[PDB]
Amino acid sequence: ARPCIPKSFGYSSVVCVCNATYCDSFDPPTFPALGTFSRYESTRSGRRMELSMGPIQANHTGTGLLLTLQPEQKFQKVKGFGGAMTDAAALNILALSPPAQNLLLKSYFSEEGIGYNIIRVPMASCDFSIRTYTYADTPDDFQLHNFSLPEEDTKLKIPLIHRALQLAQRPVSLLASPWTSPTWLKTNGAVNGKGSLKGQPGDIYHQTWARYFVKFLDAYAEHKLQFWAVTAENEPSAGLLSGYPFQCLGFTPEHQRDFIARDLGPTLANSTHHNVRLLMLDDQRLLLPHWAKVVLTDPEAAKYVHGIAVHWYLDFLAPAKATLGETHRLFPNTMLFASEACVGKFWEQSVRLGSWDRGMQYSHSIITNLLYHVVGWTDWNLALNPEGGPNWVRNFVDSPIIVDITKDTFYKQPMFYHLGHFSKFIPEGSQRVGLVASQKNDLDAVALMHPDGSAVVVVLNRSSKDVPLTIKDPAVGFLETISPGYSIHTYLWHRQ
Amino acid sequence: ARPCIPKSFGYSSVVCVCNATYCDSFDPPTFPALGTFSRYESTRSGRRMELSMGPIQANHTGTGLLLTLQPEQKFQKVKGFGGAMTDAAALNILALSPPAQNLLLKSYFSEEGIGYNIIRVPMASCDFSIRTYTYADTPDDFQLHNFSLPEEDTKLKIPLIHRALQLAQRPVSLLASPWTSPTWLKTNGAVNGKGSLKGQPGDIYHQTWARYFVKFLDAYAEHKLQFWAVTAENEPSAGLLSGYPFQCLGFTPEHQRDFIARDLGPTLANSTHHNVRLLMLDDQRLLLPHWAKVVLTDPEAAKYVHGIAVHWYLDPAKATLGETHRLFPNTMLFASEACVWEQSVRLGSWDRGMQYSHSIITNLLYHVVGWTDWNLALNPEGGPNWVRNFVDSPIIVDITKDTFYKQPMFYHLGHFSKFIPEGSQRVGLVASQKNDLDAVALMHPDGSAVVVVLNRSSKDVPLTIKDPAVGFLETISPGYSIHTYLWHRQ
Ligand SMILES: *[C@@H]1O[C@H](CO)[C@@H](O[C@@H]2O[C@H](CO)[C@@H](O)[C@H](O)[C@H]2NC(C)=O)[C@H](O)[C@H]1NC(C)=O
Ligand SMILES: *[C@@H]1O[C@H](CO)[C@@H](O[C@@H]2O[C@H](CO)[C@@H](O)[C@H](O)[C@H]2NC(C)=O)[C@H](O)[C@H]1NC(C)=O
Ligand SMILES: *[C@@H]1O[C@H](CO)[C@@H](O)[C@H](O)[C@H]1NC(C)=O
Repeated sequence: ARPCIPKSFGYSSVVCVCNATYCDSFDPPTFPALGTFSRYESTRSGRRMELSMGPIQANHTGTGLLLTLQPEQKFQKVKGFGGAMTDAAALNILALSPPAQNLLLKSYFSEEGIGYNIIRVPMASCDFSIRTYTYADTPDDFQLHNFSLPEEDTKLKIPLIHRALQLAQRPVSLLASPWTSPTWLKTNGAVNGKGSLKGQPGDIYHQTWARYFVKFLDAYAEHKLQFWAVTAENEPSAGLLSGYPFQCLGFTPEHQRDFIARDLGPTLANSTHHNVRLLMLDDQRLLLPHWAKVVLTDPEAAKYVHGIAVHWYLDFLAPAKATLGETHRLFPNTMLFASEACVGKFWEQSVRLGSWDRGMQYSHSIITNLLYHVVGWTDWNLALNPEGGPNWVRNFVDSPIIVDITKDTFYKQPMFYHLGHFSKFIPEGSQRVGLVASQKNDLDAVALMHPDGSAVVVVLNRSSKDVPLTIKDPAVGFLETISPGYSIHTYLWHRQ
Repeated sequence: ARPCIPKSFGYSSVVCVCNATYCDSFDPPTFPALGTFSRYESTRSGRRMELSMGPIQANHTGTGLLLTLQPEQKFQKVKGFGGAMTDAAALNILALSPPAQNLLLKSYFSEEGIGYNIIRVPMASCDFSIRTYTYADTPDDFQLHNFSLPEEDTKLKIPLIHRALQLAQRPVSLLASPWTSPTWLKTNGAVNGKGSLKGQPGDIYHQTWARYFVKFLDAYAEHKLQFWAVTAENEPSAGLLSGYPFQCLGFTPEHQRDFIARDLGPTLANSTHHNVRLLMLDDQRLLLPHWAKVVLTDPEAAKYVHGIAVHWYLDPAKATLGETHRLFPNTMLFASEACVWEQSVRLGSWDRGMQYSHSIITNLLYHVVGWTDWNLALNPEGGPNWVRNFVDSPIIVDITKDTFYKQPMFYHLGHFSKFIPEGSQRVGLVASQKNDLDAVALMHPDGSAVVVVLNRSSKDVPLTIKDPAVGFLETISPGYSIHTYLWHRQ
């Protein structure tokens, strides 16, 4: 294990500096006897996933907030955590020298880093691309004889995905999402703007677009990569907006329903890739529950939909209970998955190196999602440059890893450690369980049980004040602790 | 009546061009004869509040969309419509030659224009200012002995407000809102950024800030202007945000509750300005209903609060506005600020016009009694604005050409403001089938009917409106149109 080398860039906290020969890392996981807990702590003052152990005791000395584990109250099982292998992320990673590349990929994907087990893969170009291609730009090729993967896939994304999977001990799930079709399949003949598929569900355009998903899965399978899931379209609502500035494809909820029922579901079902799951929406949660009602009340569509993918950036427009909570209530057997998280307030830089606030927004998001049935998370770009790019629209935003190619250096932002407090300690198949607060409080907290029955609890303090805290496990006893101002803690313990 | 002079700037629709000697206007208002209806139409294709009249028919057959009036299903009474006399708006208006100024003010405030009866007045500087003053910038002036109105009030805002009221036949209501206090009343000692009043409600900082409201009202009254209402603060949630880029003053809901209960309510009530109403929140409706519950469940605060002011951000009404009305049905909701990748000003944008009328209809369907635009006029950059926070406005002034452009937004607003007088009551309007149209119905004080219909689709929609007192209005909603229908009921 090597500790964080901190650097300040004038924001509220530090980044951790990594280069070709040095990156902060953990020892292999090692858990103590019954009656002992492990605690990982990150603070604005600069602690970075620092490990301590202490006792779980029969006597309760705390007189403040008590959080009681309720392991018999069982909620959703976790699919996992990860991020997006965009053209931009791949270009940034591959501009580092190979030993620095390896330390960046280990940070995300190794047991000595934060244990990502999901990668989101754009199907061809998006805003985080240096140009505007699809896999079939040759027109009137309805059988897609001329479908092919460019350099962005075969040189940048695919090789990095292989390397991520080699580093990971956990099985990694790949999730694919398209931004645009070939422009010759669109009403507007453009990669962006207001435009849908030509014609109507079932026709040659819709069948060709469904066939494009299979050709994509075929091409990645030729490179020994298989997908867990695909989404029906990235942000289908974007392609209904006049002037939408980057790659999109517009679907009303009704057009998505009929595309899935008539074309995408049947085409995937008749392929060698019939085991690949299909997620719907892949868009802002303010569109719920309406979008879920329109698609999932049609059995011919609902039979092909595994889950509902949500994006975070317009979360402040619509509360979790009215969107995620009501959707679960109406469709309790259709999982919710967060497929795109994003941060970067119109008066701030795209990238703020060492922003504690942006880190707290990530952990607060993850806890709210877990409290409203969400089973997984994919962050957006795995890495960007210090401008938040490259992006062909200049739609610059923040990322948990910032690469400075000119110094063969990468910086791990507070966002990286806020994500890791979840991703490292919540493996696939973990189940959220009850955690009861004894009184009103300012903390964000969530409890889960590992597949082996061991406990994990995350506690976020977004306040400036230290909060004395007891955690009770009815089977073990009392963990007496403190949640410092501007801190995040992950607690782990055996229950027998 | 003079028709629109259209000009394209290459976007979806046209502006109407006005100058020192020409501006589009209406003939004095008339009412359609009993048994007939009036229709005013604006289209993307270029029609601007064009008047036609049709017969009300005794019978109707067919499968087509029917909207039925429910005159006995009564909802909110309307306070009115208008916009904001910012420093930026007044500076732009007064840079035109005097005759062009008069045609601009007539466009908004005349019965021959669109009949505005609201003006929102910033208390000192905001982002739509060219500098960052307050009325009391002398440090630690707790007695406000150096309170004074600068030239932005005495030379720009106040003279234009007097001229607006002179042109309006309808009584105009003035609404006042502060962005920042003096910096010496603030924890951060700056006009912008994260910062709230120093100390605690009841103390000398909070009493001084409340007496600043009375000094403002006193100074405007010395200029023979009286206010209908003040808000407790513009966007109090903004001053809770680090780096907030322009004038702000942070309040949590609890701080707003306690400032109103301890300081602003009693101070206003003990003044010669006790008839002035107080609106709370003056912020994004996503803060409802929580903010309303915090303030209005305290009787010590509730007894001072007439209304809840909401801001729109145009670019879920039931859960915010609807739930608030349900909890607090005797506390009016009022939309006090609305504005619209793309460039700040898009001359001739039909899309931005449709955002305005869609907003007003959604608001009217959820208990809102009034709708206040932001800047009455900006320049073609969307300024001036000291932080470059440029936005669009229904009227764009081209000082170099002594010209102003009436945007589609102006006509989308006018389809409501011109035809919905103060005291109009929203009534029920039921669709016979699901449809892409936005519609709302109201009754004028005098009993007559008004219906606005907006079509945000490309498809013409045949439709009938049924009023059981008179019969059937057979009409069409063309794609990318807005219509206002008027008829007498007896
Ligand atoms: C990569 O980062 C590491 C750690 O910051 C740097 O290693 C340090 O090098 C200095 C001076 O060159 C030594 O005296 C320190 O003891 C080193 N720390 C450790 C733990 O080794 C290394 O210099 C960096 N590489 C480059 C090219 O700057
Ligand atoms: C103010 O605008 C009006 C209306 O466009 C201009 O008056 C028109 O001028 C044109 C071109 O000279 C004539 O052909 C029209 O017949 C005029 N219409 C009317 C009703 O007069 C006027 O020239 C503009 N003033 C300035 C200073 O540009
Ligand atoms: C404050 O008021 C005093 C007394 O009326 C006056 O002499 C002085 O000029 C004022 N200060 C400012 C900055 O206007």
